[PDB]
Amino acid sequence: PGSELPQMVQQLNSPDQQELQSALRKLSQIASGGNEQIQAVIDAGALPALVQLLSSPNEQILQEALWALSNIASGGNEQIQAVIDAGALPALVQLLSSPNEQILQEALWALRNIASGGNEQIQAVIDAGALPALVQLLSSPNEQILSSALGALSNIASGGNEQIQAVIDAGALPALVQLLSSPNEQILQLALWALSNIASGGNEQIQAVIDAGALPALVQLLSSPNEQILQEALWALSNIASGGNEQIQAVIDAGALPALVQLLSSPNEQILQEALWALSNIASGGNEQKQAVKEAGALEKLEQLQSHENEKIQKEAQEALEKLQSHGSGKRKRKLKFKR
Ligand SMILES: [Ca+2]
Ligand SMILES: [Ca+2]
Ligand SMILES: [Ca+2]
Ligand SMILES: [Ca+2]
Ligand SMILES: [Ca+2]
Repeated sequence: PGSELPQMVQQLNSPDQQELQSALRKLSQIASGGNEQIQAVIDAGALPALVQLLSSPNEQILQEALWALSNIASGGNEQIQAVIDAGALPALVQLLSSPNEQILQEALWALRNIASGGNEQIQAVIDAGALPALVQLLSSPNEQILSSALGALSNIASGGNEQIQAVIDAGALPALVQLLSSPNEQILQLALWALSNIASGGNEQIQAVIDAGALPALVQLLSSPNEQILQEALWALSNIASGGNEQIQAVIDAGALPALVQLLSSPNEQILQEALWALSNIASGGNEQKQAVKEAGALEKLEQLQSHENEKIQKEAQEALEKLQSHGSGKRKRKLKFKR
């Protein structure tokens, strides 16, 4: 009976801690549902009270506000834009500097989900000062905060070239290249995601990733028996080889051609399409690189794979062959967004 929004919004400004946190619980429970419901909460006028509560000295109300914020930030991009217009980002960064691992993880969740929107929202997060905090958290021994910070960095690097350049300027690349040799498959996946999205930028970013010393690690992982890590390494290598002739030549110098030509004969359709993408991006430049691909034994396997029964693999093999003959690129970005 009755609507729960007016009472919740009014209690958000109440001085009593128990009833105010009860209102916060109601807001979390309401925003955990349909985007129409999240929008109804926003229209109720809760966001200003929540953004002010995010700066509270009480840890309970701070964690509850983080809860509500995540639930709200699991919706449409207009709702995330409303959250940003409320001025909640600096609060999240300061919370990023908090010794409570639970509040820290929740703030990382909120930032990562916020950074899955338009480039303007990524730029707003950057202006809030998140990047240095995330690059510093990249050294944390806590696999949970590390994984969340990697996700956030990947999402920020999934934007325009200027955002990728900001991520690089923060000094993240060496940490990610270090993580490339991690025995933790789960953190490795996110490291490869972040690097792939970084290398989806301009030629300068791809050359920067190359200078960080990543190519040998990826060329070595190309022979991994873990199909997921293999697909991730293929994504990263394709994004690296989507650049200029110098970058493609650096890729070839790392010894990728034999592994790719061998993968051309795999029965896994996902790996087949990914290797075709990689070789297509490779055969998208200098005649030197095309000749290296030819002498690596690719033409024979492509001519054979033009007979594969699957139609997309056939068409993509024909595209790669045409690129290999006729004289001289695709990039892929990925965002992580999670609800709750
Ligand atoms: Ca602690
Ligand atoms: Ca640990
Ligand atoms: Ca392991
Ligand atoms: Ca396997
Ligand atoms: Ca198969």
